[PDB]
Amino acid sequence: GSQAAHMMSMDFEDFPVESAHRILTPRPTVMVTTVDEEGNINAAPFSFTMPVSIDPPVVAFASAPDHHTARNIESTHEFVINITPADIIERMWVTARDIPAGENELEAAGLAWTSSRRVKPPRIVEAPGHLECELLRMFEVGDHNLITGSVVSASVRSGAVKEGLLDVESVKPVLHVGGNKFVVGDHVRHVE
Amino acid sequence: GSQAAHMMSMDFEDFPVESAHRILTPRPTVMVTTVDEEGNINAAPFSFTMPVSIDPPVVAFASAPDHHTARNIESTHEFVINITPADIIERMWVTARDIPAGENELEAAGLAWTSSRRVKPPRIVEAPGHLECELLRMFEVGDHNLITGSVVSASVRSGAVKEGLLDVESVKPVLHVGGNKFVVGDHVRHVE
Ligand SMILES: Cc1cc2nc3c(=O)[nH]c(=O)nc-3n(C[C@H](O)[C@H](O)[C@H](O)COP(=O)(O)O)c2cc1C
Ligand SMILES: Cc1cc2nc3c(=O)[nH]c(=O)nc-3n(C[C@H](O)[C@H](O)[C@H](O)COP(=O)(O)O)c2cc1C
Ligand code: NI
Ligand code: NI
Ligand code: NI
Ligand code: NI
Repeated sequence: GSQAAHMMSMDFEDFPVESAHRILTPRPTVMVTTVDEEGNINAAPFSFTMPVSIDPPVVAFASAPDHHTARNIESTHEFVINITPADIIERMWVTARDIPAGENELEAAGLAWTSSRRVKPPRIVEAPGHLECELLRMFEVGDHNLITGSVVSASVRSGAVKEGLLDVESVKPVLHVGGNKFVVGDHVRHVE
Repeated sequence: GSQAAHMMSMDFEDFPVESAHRILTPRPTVMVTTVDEEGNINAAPFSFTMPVSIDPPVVAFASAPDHHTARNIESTHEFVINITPADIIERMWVTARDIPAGENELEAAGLAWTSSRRVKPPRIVEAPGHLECELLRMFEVGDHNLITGSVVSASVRSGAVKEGLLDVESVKPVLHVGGNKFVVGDHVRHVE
């Protein structure tokens, strides 16, 4: 092997495969909003998320199949991904509490919501960026449901975009490390 | 609507749906290694990635179908996800150059690799965390291929784990904002 490879031959440790998600971090933490058939708003944070296709715009996120978010999407086929700025990190955290079905956790979080342009579920006012999505497919994978969706509409808060990109320095997106540990992503470093 | 919703009724702007991935940021940037049938090592960075299932461990990442990474997985059905620490950000960036097929971009990047425990493709020495994966499914989605994989093995560098989580403070994982802009995720903030 290469000399570098040779001297590190002992620097590695086996790590539990069921803790794999803890190595693939930090991850963007988003609040996903949905509605049930009665129109009740539901909101919850998710950190297993990622874009999939640029054009057509298709995004994805993984949810436990039992979550209100999972079940609402299965029945109303829509959801809005809301970016989480650090200024409301404690509030998004509250939206994770196990609030009764049909109840809007945005209320208990002291967050506000406004209508979306193309879908039923709302956009969170405090969120600087929103991705209005239409269900594509809900593939079941292990203990989660891989949910992909077509982005039919996108909106941003004034000043949240810098040169076409999310103005992280301003927005300071919340990233999940694991448990109650997070990373505020306001550290811009260009490669050039 | 709520008073908060009312005063923000004009604070939002429509945003191109084909720029949706730019709102869902910053994202973990990983170098995925694979091999072709001849055993040639290939390495490339990806920022559309996310865990999917915790147990069984299933991870995912999106790649252009034409990439060497996509084609290698299709033929050898394996790949290793390698976390990118900020100390080699310029080097991982080089692995993105359009190096000829069959050529190992790790070499041109001045990076080293060592054998994996369960799969053919290698683990990058400079990477503090590795996820050895076996292809699960390569669902085509728009202009990308959603690739999921079973994590058959995981390994970390000594000191890269703090209380079961990726020691971001030490590792300083590289997060992609878009283009050549990144975020070093070494800003731990607990919610409590
Ligand atoms: C930062 C953070 C990230 C989370 N990410 C996920 C995730 O990716 N997938 C998931 O299934 N649950 C995730 N959760 C847990 C859910 O938010 C939680 O189970 C919530 O009660 C679900 O609400 P619902 O039943 O109204 O959908 C996360 C929680 C927090 C605090
Ligand atoms: C920070 C960063 C993130 C990237 N993320 C992705 C991604 O998620 N999906 C993708 O298809 N290409 C992505 N790319 C581009 C590929 O790395 C690039 O096309 C590379 O040449 C692919 O190599 P391959 O053909 O050897 O697989 C990214 C590049 C950089 C610098
Ligand atoms: Ni709920
Ligand atoms: Ni429908
Ligand atoms: Ni290549
Ligand atoms: Ni095979």
